[PDB]
Amino acid sequence: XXXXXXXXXXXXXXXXNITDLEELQEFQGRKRKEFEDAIRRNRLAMGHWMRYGQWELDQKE
RNA sequence: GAUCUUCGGAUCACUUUGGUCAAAUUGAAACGAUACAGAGAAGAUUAGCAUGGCCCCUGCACAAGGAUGACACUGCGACAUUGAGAGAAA
Ligand SMILES: [Mg+2]
Ligand SMILES: [Mg+2]
Ligand SMILES: [Mg+2]
Ligand SMILES: [Mg+2]
Repeated sequence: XXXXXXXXXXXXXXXXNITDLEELQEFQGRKRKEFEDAIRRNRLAMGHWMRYGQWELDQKE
C-alpha cells in the first residue's frame, strides 16, 4: 500500500457576463491595474509585456 | 515748513503696501465611528536578516524599529517535421 498512498491523495484533491457600456469600462479598467502591477513587480519579464499588448488590440487597438 | 536774500532766487527732503483669498459650511492634514477579517518558512509552535519599489510611518540618523512594517506568479515559447490514411477547396 505504498504507491496507493500517493494516488489516493490526487483523486481526493481532484474531486475537490458583462452588460452596458459603463460596466465594461470598470471591468476593462481593473484588468489594466492588474497588468500595470505585474510590470512594476518585474521590470523585465517579457511574458507580462507581450500579453499586455495583445490584450489591448482585441479591446481597442 | 527751516536757512541764506530783491517780493524774483536759491538750498535741504522724493513714490509706502511680504498679499494661498476681502467676512471660519464648497479649494491646502484624517483620523475617527462602524462592520468584516483577523497575523512568514510545504505537522504544529516559533528568532530572524536580506531581496524590489509609483507603499510608507517613528527617528538628528549613511544607527535601529514598525508582524521578518506591509505588499510581491509561476500559461509562452524565434517552429521544424517524418511516414502513412481520410476529407473540402484550385
Ligand atoms: Mg526592520
Ligand atoms: Mg515573527
Ligand atoms: Mg519586533
Ligand atoms: Mg523587509
